[PDB]
Amino acid sequence: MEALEELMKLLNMKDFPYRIEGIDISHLYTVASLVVFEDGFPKKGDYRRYKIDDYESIRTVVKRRYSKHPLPNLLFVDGGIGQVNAAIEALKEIGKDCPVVGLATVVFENREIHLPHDHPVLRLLVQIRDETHRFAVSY
Repeated sequence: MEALEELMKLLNMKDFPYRIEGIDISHLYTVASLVVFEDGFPKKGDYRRYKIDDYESIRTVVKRRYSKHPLPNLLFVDGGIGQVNAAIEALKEIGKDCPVVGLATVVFENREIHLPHDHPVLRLLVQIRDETHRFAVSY
């Protein structure tokens, strides 16, 4: 089986995670770095950095971006529950619905899901996090 299908099932997603966006907030101005995976592959032409209090930063970027662009099927936030929940609140505040996941163990729906190290979904989420971080650290 494919990791994307397994991710869909783990998170009980309504939609297949065809487009995943990943966001990291870093401090050196605050910069939000955003990566894009399409069908599991990075799409570097679609990467973004926003120049702009990590919760306020996430809120601003989420609202700036999704007032101009379609939601992904899944948003990954390189952070734990506080950042994940900041993104969820920001989306709700503008009347938009998209699942948000992070890593604390997966952070999802105000809960944590511990996965075995080699679980394919954990491995995929780590890959997304690592690409998010690679892009951020490069600025």
